[PDB]
Amino acid sequence: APQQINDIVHRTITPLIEQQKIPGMAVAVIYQGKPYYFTWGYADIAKKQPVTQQTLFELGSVSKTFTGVLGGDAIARGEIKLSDPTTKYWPELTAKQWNGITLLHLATYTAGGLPLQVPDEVKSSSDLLRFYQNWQPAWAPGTQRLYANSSIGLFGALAVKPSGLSFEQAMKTRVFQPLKLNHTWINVPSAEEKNYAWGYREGKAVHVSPGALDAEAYGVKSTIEDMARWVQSNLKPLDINEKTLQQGIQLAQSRYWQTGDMYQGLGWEMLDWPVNPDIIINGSDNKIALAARPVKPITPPTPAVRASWVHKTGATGGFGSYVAFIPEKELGIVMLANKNYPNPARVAAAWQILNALQ
Ligand SMILES: *C(=O)N1C[C@H](NOS(=O)(=O)O)CC[C@H]1C(N)=O
Repeated sequence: APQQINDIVHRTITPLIEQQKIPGMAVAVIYQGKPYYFTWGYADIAKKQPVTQQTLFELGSVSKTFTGVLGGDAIARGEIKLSDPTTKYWPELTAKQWNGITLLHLATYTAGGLPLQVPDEVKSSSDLLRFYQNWQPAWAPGTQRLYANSSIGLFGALAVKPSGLSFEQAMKTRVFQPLKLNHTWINVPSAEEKNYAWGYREGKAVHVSPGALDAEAYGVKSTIEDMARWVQSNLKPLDINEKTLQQGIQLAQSRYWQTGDMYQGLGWEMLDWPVNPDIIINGSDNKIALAARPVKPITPPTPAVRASWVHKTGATGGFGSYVAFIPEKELGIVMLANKNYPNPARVAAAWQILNALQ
């Protein structure tokens, strides 16, 4: 790595790890299109297993970027349209509040108040039907953004229905395999458990529990190498040979709604670059990021803007992840940690690194 990259990374990440008491961490900087890797600490504290470039971290809600791109690929294949009604893909969803709720609304958290989580009690498709049939919206569709695993989770499950594939099989065949993400998993194979870091919550080793729509909203595990490749693919989709996947990557960075200075993509969120760092840092705090916010539609959606800060946070009980990139600058960062530490500290560190390298 160029000394300027080593310098800024060690100057930024070393005190972050000390301040947040992070047990293990992996970072990739993508600089002029090439990846540079850094690792610290332990994937398993008690067993003294170091983090390596093959360590699997739980991505939590960063998984939604894969879901958004898979949905964009289905659009590009002609299999779905974002204007399609939800009920086109789930005709059993008959309750009257679903009239007018489209795939766009599900994908972008604008259906009208779908809740942050699918309830833990919901486990089968019959439970899931009852949940969505009994849900009562707080707002008309397309008026308020309320970040929700139950919203984009349902989008992902329905987006793959025309293909005839399960969500997991669609993701493997249409996204992971073409991009050579050979160590990215919705379900970690038995033979890969030795590479799966433990997460740490209040000092206790933990892994994410199964839940309905987990794969779609928060369930992917990946290595720092595969995540660097994922950033490269989203930075420069023109190098992707599979045309519908290239197009799906582009569509996930289209701007569908604006609230404040942020724009909602498919999974990804975007702001115009240069950003105000306080806006992205403070906006990442759960107090703002999980709050309902009024949206303005963008009709037609703005095609992906190269001079954007494109990013996504994610957490599980034991992990904290962050990805951010600037297509115009060919510049990106992935930060994976096996402790869920506050979002603003992730965003502040990422901006400090990328701003120094721009
Ligand atoms: C994703 O990691 N999740 C859903 C939601 N994401 O917001 S975050 O990206 O600002 O963390 C809350 C955290 C997490 C979850 N517990 O489901």
